Amino acid sequence: GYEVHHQKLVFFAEDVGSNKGAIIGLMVGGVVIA
Amino acid sequence: GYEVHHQKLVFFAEDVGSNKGAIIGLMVGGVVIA
Amino acid sequence: GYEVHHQKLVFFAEDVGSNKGAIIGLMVGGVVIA
Amino acid sequence: GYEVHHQKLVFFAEDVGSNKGAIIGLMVGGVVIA
Amino acid sequence: GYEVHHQKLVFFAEDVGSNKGAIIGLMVGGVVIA
Amino acid sequence: GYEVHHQKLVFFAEDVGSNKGAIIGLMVGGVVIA
Repeated sequence: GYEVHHQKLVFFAEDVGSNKGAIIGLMVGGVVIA
Repeated sequence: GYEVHHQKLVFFAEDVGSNKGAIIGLMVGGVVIA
Repeated sequence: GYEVHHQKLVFFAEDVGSNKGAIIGLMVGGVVIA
Repeated sequence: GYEVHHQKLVFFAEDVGSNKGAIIGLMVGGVVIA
Repeated sequence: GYEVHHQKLVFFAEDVGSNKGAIIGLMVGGVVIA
Repeated sequence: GYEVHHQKLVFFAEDVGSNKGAIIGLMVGGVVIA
């Protein structure tokens, strides 16, 4: 038959330090003022 | 038949330190002032 | 039959430091003022 | 300064009649057997 | 300055009749068996 | 200054009738068995 396994989807895979703006993974519509 | 298993979806996979702005994973519509 | 496994999709694979603007992974529509 | 107004986000903008399956607007994770 | 207005994002703009499967607007992760 | 207005993003702009499979607008990760 079929077999689908172990897919993987990462947006940010390491550290996110000292952010002072906007960090978005997925954004559908909308405004970002940074 | 079929078999679907062990998919994985990560947005932030490591530390998030000293944030002073906006950190969003998924955002549908809406405004972000940073 | 078929077998699909171990695909991988990364957007940012390393550190994101001292951001002061806009960092987006996937953006469908919408405005970004940076 | 800045001014952001009158954005609009619609998922289904017209009639939804005689549904016999699954109609979802936004789905994060989860299984749908239809 | 800046002015952002009257954006618009539609997923389904007309009728959805006699559905017998799966109709999804936005789907992040997850399985759909139709 | 700047002015951004009246953008528009449509996924399905007309009727969707008698569906028996999977109709998705935006899909990030995940399996679809149809």
